[PDB]
Amino acid sequence: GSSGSSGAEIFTTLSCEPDIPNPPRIANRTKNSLTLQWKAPSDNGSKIQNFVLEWDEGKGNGEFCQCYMGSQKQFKITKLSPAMGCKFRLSARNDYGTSGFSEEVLYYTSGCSGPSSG
Repeated sequence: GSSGSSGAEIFTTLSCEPDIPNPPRIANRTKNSLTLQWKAPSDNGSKIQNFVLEWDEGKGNGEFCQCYMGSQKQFKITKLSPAMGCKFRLSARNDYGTSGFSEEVLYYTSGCSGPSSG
């Protein structure tokens, strides 16, 4: 932790791309499936049209491709394999355009598991 507080004197509105939304978390992952859930950022300027999710199809090369694009904030990617590291990224796009993409997140489908440190 570290001291952190903001507070700028009122100012005129801003008409530009929205702020980068937080990265999607895991709510349920299987050997052949992966469930991800994310929230909505701060709508500033214009209501966000839809969300644009991307992933490297769990290949491990570094090529992100449109996986899901819509309003919903939850998508379960089925037809996967166990022990397959796959990355993802969330981004909001409004009348203006798609805002910066969240921080690349790396996940690994269910699989091997051991005891808890104790």
